[PDB]
Amino acid sequence: DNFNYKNDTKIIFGKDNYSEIGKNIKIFSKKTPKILLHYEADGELIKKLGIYEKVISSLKEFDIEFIELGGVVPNPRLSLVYEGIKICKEENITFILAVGGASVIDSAKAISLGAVDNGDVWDFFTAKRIPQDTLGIGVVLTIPGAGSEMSESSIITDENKKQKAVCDTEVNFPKFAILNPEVCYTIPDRLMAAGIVDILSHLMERYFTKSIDTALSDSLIEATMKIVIKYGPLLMKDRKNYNYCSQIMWAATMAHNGMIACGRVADWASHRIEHEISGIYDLTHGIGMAIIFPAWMKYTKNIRPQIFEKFFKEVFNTVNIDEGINKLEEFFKSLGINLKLSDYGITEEYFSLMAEKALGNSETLGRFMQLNKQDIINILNLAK
Amino acid sequence: DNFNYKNDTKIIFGKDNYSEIGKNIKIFSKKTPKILLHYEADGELIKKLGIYEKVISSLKEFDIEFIELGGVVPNPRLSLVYEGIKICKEENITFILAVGGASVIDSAKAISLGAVDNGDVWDFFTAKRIPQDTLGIGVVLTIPGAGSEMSESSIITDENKKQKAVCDTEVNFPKFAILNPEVCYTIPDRLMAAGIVDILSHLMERYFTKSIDTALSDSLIEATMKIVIKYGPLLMKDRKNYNYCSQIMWAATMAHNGMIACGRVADWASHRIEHEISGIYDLTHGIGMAIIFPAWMKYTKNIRPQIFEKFFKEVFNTVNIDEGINKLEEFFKSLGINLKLSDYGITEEYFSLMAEKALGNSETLGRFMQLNKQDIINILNLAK
Ligand SMILES: Nc1ncnc2c1ncn2[C@@H]1O[C@H](COP(=O)(O)OP(=O)(O)O)[C@@H](O)[C@H]1O
Ligand SMILES: Nc1ncnc2c1ncn2[C@@H]1O[C@H](COP(=O)(O)OP(=O)(O)O)[C@@H](O)[C@H]1O
Ligand SMILES: [Co+2]
Ligand SMILES: [Co+2]
Repeated sequence: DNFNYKNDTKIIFGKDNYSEIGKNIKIFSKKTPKILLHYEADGELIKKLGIYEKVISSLKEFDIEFIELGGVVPNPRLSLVYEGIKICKEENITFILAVGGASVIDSAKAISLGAVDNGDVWDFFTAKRIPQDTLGIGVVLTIPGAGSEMSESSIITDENKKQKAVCDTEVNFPKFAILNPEVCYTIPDRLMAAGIVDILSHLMERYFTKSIDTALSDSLIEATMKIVIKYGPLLMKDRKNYNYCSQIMWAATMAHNGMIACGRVADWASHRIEHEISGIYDLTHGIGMAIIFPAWMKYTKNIRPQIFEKFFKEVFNTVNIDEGINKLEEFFKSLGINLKLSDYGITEEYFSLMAEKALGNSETLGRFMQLNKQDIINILNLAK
Repeated sequence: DNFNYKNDTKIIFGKDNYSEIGKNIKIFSKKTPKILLHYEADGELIKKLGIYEKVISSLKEFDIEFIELGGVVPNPRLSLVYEGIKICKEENITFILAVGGASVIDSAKAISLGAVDNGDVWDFFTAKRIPQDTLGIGVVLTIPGAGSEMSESSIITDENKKQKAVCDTEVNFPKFAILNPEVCYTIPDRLMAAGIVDILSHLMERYFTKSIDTALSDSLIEATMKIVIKYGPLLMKDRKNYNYCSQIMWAATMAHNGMIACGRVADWASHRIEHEISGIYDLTHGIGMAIIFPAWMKYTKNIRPQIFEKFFKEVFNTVNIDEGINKLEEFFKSLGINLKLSDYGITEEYFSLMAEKALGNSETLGRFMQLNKQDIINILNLAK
């Protein structure tokens, strides 16, 4: 149980602080700054919300020249990275400002890698070369999910060969990330509820571990989980409450922090199972993790029952696993989320297909408990 | 309640990992590495403990040339910094390895500033110039206190003018810090108990705040505090227990982390009062904070009684402040620590003197509650 931790992304947390876009662009750009403004599609969202205005007002206030590059698709495309790299070498951009979510942050990270490289940037995703430098980006985050605003990962899909790939390296760390909980206000209900489930799930996947001697870490993960459980329902019924949004958005940031997960072994069983439901049905990730995770917990309740006793004691105030599992189901339901796959017209038709696709070329799946094709179908039956 | 957070010190946490001294020296040194080895006095301690051996074995295994510079005094002296700066410019040192505690880390940080500067490094402590670069240091921490192994501060005392000063800047951040809980084993009992109090106190000084809307942050600070309260007594009676030492040493690291204190206003009333007791008597910091903090809490129990209710509920399982205060006194006593100043032959003789020296040129002192000369004497009377 040894671990390393590094994370140098500067966090700018709060509201009415839109000057720090430019103030921080100057702190991390070479000499005279000339930035590239990255956003999804044609700024429809960020301009609708007023993020576009407040951004330009910050660059102007700081005399920061800038070009705009738009047109990100949810799974961002290497053809657009190739474009941004061209403009950054052509127009001498010294810094990229990602305004959006992980789809445009990942483009920002990919463009920032090849703007400084003299070769193909796909060599950095297909494991040919290990990038040693990046131009540098700052993020203006619009939705508190995934955590790409402080990760070292970038996920680009090359459509011409259809192979999606990633690149994990310490140079991908955004130089700063602007974190205003107000951006939560405009998010649609079902999207925000699923985002709450994503935070809790990210915490649970590291919490439920066969690792030992992790008491401080247990507490910190419990404390964050507990906050998501108290404030998640409140934010859902009072969507413009800055307090409620500060807790949830700060919980999500912490959820992506390996100071509180101290090299404890995460289990991705639920993620993988959910992935396959989402590959065949049009179902949002967070909603699928509210349906799958309680089923997975039921199936794995015998592995380490004490760590299940602990979870429901510290988080739901009950040493009864069954009562605690139903409380967690009730919590999901209080977010608007129906708890069964039948509810979403999903039938047992492809349970078998999804189980084999989950497993791929392996016999079992998971770390907390090793799950084979039938195990995975039993879990999908618990969730029907 | 907006805040910023940056911290890029790489944490290497664990044991039987002494290769990472050299492995990490190579990761952060320019081209060919030639390091300076910094330690207190003549390596008596670190060599006695076997840290010296295991270090040299790592530099050799990695072909790392190195000179040794010793002779740190607990309050490190600018005359020695001046020496180390000379050797770093003379002998072309590309990196400093601080092996010790905050006394030698602060020398390491000061030497690392002027090895790269073309002027006097005291200009960086006396607020004349703001350093913009540092050579770079890695720490091998021997005692989990103060947190200098991940701070941006360096505290040097110039003895020829007797003025002590500090320099706070993002370049002071160690490039890495080696954190092995085993180094806790050899620490004397009273020194380790006081170090446990220092962690709890660092957490309490930020916890007890007039700031509002800090629920997630409250939980994280509570979780850490609670761990210090559970494991601190156990580590005291089982000094070679790696688990117990991992929790406490990881609690101390987290205690110095502003991810869990989200720009909440800290109060230094207890620190300042304790400082003056320690200025007149030969009394260790941690012991003085076990005597002062319960007195300060008694005196300030009426400011924000709900945040006192909360503290003792989440940390001691009681909504009674009095019962909770006595529990905290009992906790200190379970660390070997006597709870009164009379016990240490300290009398009311200089309560008046210490109160004026605490206050300096100000009328009151503290943020949670503004404390004037008589307030401070009342608190010293509670602690007699
Ligand atoms: N502040 C916001 N308000 C409303 N909708 C948003 C906001 N931020 C993102 N979205 C929406 O969420 C959808 C998908 O989220 P995305 O931006 O890809 O972030 P992530 O990849 O982190 O989930 C987008 O179609 C976008 O319309
Ligand atoms: N691992 C250790 N084992 C025993 N004693 C230690 C250890 N590390 C430091 N000390 C002792 O603690 C005393 C003061 O601590 P110091 O090294 O100045 O660290 P800090 O300044 O962080 O408290 C020193 O005299 C030293 O003898
Ligand atoms: Co997940
Ligand atoms: Co203190």
